[PDB]
Amino acid sequence: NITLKGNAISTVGNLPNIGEQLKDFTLVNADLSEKTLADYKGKKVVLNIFPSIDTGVCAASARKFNQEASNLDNTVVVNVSKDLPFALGRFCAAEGLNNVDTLSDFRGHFGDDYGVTLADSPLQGLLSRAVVVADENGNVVYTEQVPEIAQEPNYDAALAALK
Amino acid sequence: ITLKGNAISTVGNLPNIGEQLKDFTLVNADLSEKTLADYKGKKVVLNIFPSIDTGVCAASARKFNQEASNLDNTVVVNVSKDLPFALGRFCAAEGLNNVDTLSDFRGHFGDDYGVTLADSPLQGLLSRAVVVADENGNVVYTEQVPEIAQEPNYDAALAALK
Amino acid sequence: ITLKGNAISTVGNLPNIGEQLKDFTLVNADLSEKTLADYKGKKVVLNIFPSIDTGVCAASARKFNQEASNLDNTVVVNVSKDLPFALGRFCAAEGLNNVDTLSDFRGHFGDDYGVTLADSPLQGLLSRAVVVADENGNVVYTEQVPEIAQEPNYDAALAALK
Amino acid sequence: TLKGNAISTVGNLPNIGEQLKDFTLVNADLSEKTLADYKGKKVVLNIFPSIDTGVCAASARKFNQEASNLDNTVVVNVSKDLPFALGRFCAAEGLNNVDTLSDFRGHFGDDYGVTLADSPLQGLLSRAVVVADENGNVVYTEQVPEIAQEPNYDAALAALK
Repeated sequence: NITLKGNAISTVGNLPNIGEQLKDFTLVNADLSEKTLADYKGKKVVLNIFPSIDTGVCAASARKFNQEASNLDNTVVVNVSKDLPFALGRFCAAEGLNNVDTLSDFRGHFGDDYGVTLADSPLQGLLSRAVVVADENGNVVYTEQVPEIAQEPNYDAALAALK
Repeated sequence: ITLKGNAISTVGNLPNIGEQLKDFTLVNADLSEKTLADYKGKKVVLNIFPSIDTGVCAASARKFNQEASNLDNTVVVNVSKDLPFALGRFCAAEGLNNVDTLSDFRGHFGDDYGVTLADSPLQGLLSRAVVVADENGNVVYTEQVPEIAQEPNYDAALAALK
Repeated sequence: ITLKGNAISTVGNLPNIGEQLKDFTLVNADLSEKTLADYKGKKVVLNIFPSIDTGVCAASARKFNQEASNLDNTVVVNVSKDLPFALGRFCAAEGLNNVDTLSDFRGHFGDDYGVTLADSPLQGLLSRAVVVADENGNVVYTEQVPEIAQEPNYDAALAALK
Repeated sequence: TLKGNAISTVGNLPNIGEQLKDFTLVNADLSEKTLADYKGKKVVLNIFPSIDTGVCAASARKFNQEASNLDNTVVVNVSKDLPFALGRFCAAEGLNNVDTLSDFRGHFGDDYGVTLADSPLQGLLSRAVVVADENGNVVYTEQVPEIAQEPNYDAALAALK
């Protein structure tokens, strides 16, 4: 059950469960190049799923997690949104950080295949706020569907699953 | 049509002269929605972009919006696949009245108007095109910009409003 | 001063009110050079940017550049580390006279004015700062924007020009 | 030469047989890339006065398509352009295995002896191509005689082969 500012929102589909294998995808980078699930083969992955990364309001917690998670051995943080590739560079949480990709699902099926596209509310069609963590093999270890789209994810619990 | 010299193709065709404008629902930057009904009885210019978040001073586009807005009962509407969160970076509508910049990120404007790109690295974005309609709503003039990078023939479009 | 909230520091210190402006050599968009001599006897506004190539409409700067140039014997000079090849993308000075956009990519204006950033991912770029001087060349008013993202106090800076 | 008149560079380009010197360049997202990021990969150093020209040449587009397709090969564009303008390199349109980096605060241009010493382009990198093998030894270099002219992309490509 997702909500927006208290009011009820729903997502098309369902988020992956712990133990399920990560679903394939094709996302677009800021230079219009494509990234695929194969690009992360054998590496521990954090899917950082946003309604938008073009809001301009970063956060000490949001930045601190992306820095810490990248520091982890053989780990990558992957930001997904419906934002066009022309705005992916505006994600401040990846400023100066390595091992952090910011990718666009503007023409993909990530939101569909992962059950995160929002179904109603003025944010309909955007992704919901969610975090999916997978291991080196690719099976989901931890998930969170943030109950309130405005609130930040439990970055500490997400980090702990990686640890 | 071509993109940076190589040939690109669009899903569909632009509307024909004499045909009525197809309905749509586009989203404003403040997450408000606009519909074809919002422009009933007004001459409409549809300015269709691959992106309005390119970062290039739209000097020619700003000159058109200033002249077109000065015209009686005329509206300029910018349509692109950019999220409503990026519409504010379109400067050509800065300080100009009767000019909307709207998002088709969750609509079917691009398909309904036959402008969505079918191949090339810009696949899924709208192609560069211009549609001018009369007050009744019948399409008067169209332009499918041959080179997606190139700017529209804003002078010919302005003439249709006249 | 802060950069996106975190603390950043600049190599040096801004000039004080009453001091003479230090000389410089900046490059225009067409690869020509401009010097402090180019503004002798004219009231000068130094608008110092980390970048003018960010893609933002800079509504406030356009209102300042329009008003300041309307003033008699006054020039606005935008300085940044952007190469001369990108200066054309600063839209707020488009079509305005007596407003220059210059590059310090091979000078030490940033050093001589104490605005170059020493750390942070923006290290090597200029900080957000404003220096206003009179016709004789002595600084009358300055502003070091505490947060690089925020817009300068264009109203207080303009007052010094008057 | 530049527009017929003679131009000079601060330093000298690396010689064939020499190892690639380290560097620290900036990506468009303000991230840093180093020579270590390309260890064991075939490297083409594509050195520009500016990539903010807005009109990518036919020969240049063909090279990036062919070179990037090559197995264990990377094309690296280095220029003095600020990272905010690196995105204006059109020749890398949609392509993988092509990086565009900035030397606006590094010493790539100095350490590689390509920074221009005079002419209106003073301070910018010269037009040059440096190709090295997987171990890092320079196999091919070119100092483009006219900064406006395009490099001999075929001779560079042959060194990769």
